[PDB]
Amino acid sequence: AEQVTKSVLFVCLGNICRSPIAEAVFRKLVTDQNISDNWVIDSGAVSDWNVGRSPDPRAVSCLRNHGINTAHKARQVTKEDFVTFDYILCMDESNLRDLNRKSNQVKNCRAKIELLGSYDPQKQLIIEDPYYGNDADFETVYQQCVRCCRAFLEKVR
Repeated sequence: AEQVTKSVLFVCLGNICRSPIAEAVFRKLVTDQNISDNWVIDSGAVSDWNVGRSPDPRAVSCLRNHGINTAHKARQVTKEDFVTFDYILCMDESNLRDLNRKSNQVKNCRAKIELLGSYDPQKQLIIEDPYYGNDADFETVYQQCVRCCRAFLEKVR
């Protein structure tokens, strides 16, 4: 049982609603495929406003509904993220513009930065911020993340 070590960082604005859902979904996939040992996974925020906070309780109870757990604490994306992760997957175009901007301040940027939605077989590019929404909104984010994360994995696996 041997291979190489790959890494992915999921990113949203606050790292409280979207990215912790994507991250947790992704860990479950990889675990279910017996390849966890070959992956480093994390989630982070463009913004420093929520650092140290637990995920929104609605995200927590949505994942629980699907049998998944998280212990994540919000953290900000940093300069090193760009040189240590293979892939940076974000939720929306704002996040995307933001990361590209920051990566420029990075000389040896080695991460590929892309929208997670770009992997959606259904083509819903954007994973909308559900903060002001209700439980069904969270559920749709979960659904999108599942699709996108399985597709991403199949191609980089």
